[PDB]
Amino acid sequence: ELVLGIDYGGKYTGLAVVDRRHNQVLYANRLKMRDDVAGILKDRRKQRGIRRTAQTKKKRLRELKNYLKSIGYNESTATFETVYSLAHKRGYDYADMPQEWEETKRNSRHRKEVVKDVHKAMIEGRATEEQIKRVERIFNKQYRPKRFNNRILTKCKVEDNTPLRKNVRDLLIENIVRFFPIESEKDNLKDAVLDKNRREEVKSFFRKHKTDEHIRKQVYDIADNKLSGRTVFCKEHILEHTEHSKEERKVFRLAPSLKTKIENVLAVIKDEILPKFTVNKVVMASIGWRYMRDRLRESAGNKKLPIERTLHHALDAVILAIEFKMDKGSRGSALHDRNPLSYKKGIITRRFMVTEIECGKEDDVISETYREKLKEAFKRFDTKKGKCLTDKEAKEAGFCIKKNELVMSLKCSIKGTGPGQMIRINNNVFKTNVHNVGVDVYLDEKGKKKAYERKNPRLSKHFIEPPPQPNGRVSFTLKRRDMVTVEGEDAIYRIKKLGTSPTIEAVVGSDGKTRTVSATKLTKA
RNA sequence: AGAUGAGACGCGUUACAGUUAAGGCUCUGAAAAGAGCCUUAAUUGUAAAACGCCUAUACAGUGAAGGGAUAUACGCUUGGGUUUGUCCAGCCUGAGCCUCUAUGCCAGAAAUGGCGCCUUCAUCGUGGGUUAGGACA
DNA sequence: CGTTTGTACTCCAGCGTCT
DNA sequence: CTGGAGTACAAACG
Repeated sequence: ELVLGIDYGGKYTGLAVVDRRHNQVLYANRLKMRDDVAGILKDRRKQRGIRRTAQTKKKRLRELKNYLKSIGYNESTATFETVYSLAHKRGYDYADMPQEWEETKRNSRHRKEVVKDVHKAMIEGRATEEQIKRVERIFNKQYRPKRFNNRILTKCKVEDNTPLRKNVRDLLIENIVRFFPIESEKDNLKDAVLDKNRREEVKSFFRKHKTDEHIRKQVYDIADNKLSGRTVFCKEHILEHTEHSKEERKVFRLAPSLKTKIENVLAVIKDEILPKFTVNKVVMASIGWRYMRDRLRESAGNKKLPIERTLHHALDAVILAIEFKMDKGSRGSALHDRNPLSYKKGIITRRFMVTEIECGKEDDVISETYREKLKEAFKRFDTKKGKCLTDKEAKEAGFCIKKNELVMSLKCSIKGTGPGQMIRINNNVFKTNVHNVGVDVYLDEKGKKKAYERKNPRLSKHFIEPPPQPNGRVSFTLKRRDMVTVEGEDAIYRIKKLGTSPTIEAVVGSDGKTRTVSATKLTKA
C-alpha cells in the first residue's frame, strides 16, 4: 500500500513515499519552489504602468497636435510651442489646491496652474473660449478609463462572486453581535453603528458589558473604517459555515503566483514518482489546496484518486505518508535590460548620479576633475566601502547642482558587457542576457569540428554585431539546462552557461565549483 | 495578511538638435589674444523604451437625437486577439442575459435635475488592442 | 618553438508618491 | 538574481 505524502510549506516543501503495510520508506527529499521570486509580477506591473502611461501620453500629444493643426497653430508658431511644451507636464488633479499644499510636493505643479498657463498662452494667441475650453478638455481627458472597482473577484464558494466589505457591512456587524449576551439591544446597536448620527452611543456598550478589545476594534472597523477588501458572501455560507454538499461546482484557476510553486511541486512529482511508483493514497479547504487536488488527479491518470486532508520538513512528509528552481531564459521573460546604454565609437557609457556611486568604484568616471572631487569627498566624509552618498553629503555640493534637486550627474563606463550583447531597437541600445538560445556544432572539410552560438530568433534582426556563421554541416545542437556527457569522462554533466565553450555542472556531488568543456567534446546523455 | 488588478503624476535612461560654462588641441596675428575642432558639465526642445502578433466588418474625433439602477458593464454564459510547438494567467473585446459583482462627479434636504457615460445617424480621419510571467514539451 | 583554448577574478542589471 | 562579459594567466598541441 504505497502512500504519497505532501509536506507543502511556504519556503520549502517535503515529499515522501512510504508503504504503510511495512513502514518502508522508499523515497524522500526536500526542495524550494519560489524561483528567484514570483514577485517579479510586481516589476512586470510597474513596467506595464510605465508602458501604458507612455502610450496614453503619446496618444494625447498626437490628438492635441492634430487639433491645433486643425485650428491653424502650426509648429512654427510660438503658441503651438508654448502649449505643446506644457502638455508634457499636465500636473496632478486628485488633490485640489487651496502651507500644507506647498509642503506636499516640490515638482509636477498642479493641473489648474498648467491650464492657467494654457489660458495665458492662448489669449496671447488670439483664441476663442471654445478653443480654449477644448484644449482644457484635452488636458483633462481620460483615454484609458479608470476601471478599478470590481476587477479581481473572489468567486462563489462551494466552501471556504463575492461583494465588497463596503456594501454588506450590516452582515459583518451582525456577525459581531451574534455572540453577545444581550438580545434586545442587538437591533439598537445595529441602528447605532450604521447611522453616523448615532456614532456616540456605541461606546457605552464596551463599558456596560465589558467586551473584549478585539470586539471593540472590529466594531470600530465596521464603523466606516474597514471599507476595503472582499468578504466570503455568495449563494452559500452567507452567514454559516456548514460543510454539506461536497463538490457541487467545478474548480477554476483563480490564485495567481501560487500556480508557479504548485506546479513546481508537481514537476518533481511527475519526474520522480509517476514513472517509477504507483500510489494508492495521497495526503497533504483552501483554493490552492483544491487546485492542487485537481491537478494531482489530472496528472495521475485517475479522476477518483483519494486525496484527503530543514530535514524536519522531509520528516513531516514521511510522517504524513537541494533541488532549487530558477529561470529567466523563457519566452515570457525580458528580452533586454530596462535602462538603455550609450554605444558610441565602440565605447559603452551611461550617466549616473554622483550620489549613487560608492567607494568601491573610484576611477570608473570619465571626467577627471569630478573623479578627483569624488575621491576627495570620499576621504572627507565617513562614506567608506559600500556606502552611497546621501543628500546631507550632497549639501557639500558637486559642481552645478540641478535646477530641481541637489544632485549631479557624470558619465561612467560599464564593465561586464561586450559587443555581442548589443541590440539596437529604434534609436535605443540595450544589453541582453538572452542572446544565445543554442549551440550548433558543425563539422566540415577533413573533420574540423567547431561550434557556433545560435542567436535568439526574436532579436536576430536587431544585433549590432553581425552573427558569425561560416558554411558547414550541422551535426549537433545543444540547449541550456540539458543533460550532457564529456568525451573521456564517465560522469553526467548539466549546462549552466552556454556559448562557445559552455559552462557545465556536475549533476551530483558538486560543491559550487564549475568547469568548462568545448561543445565539440560534448554529447547529450 | 496578504493577493494580484486599473489609472496617472514625476524623477531617472537613450537618440538627434540648440544655448551657456570650463578645459585641451590646431591655424593665424605685431601682440593682446581672434577663429576653428574636440572633451566634460549645466540647461532647452523633440523623439524611443520590449521584439513581435492581431485588427480597416477595426479604431478615433466632431455634431445631432435618445437612454441612463425598469439600465448598463470592470458582471454571468459562450467565442475572439495577445497564441507560440501545446495549455494558461493578466489585459482588451464580439453576441445574449441580470443568478453573483459593481455603478463615478456637481447641485437640490429630498423627490429629482445636469455632467460624465452608452446606443443610433451624419461627417471627418488612421488609428487601436496586447506584449519585461508562468507550466509542459 | 607559437598559437589556442581552458581557468580565476571582477563586474553587470530602474526608482518614488497618490487614488 | 542568472546568464554572460572582458581580462590576466597557464598548459598544451602543430
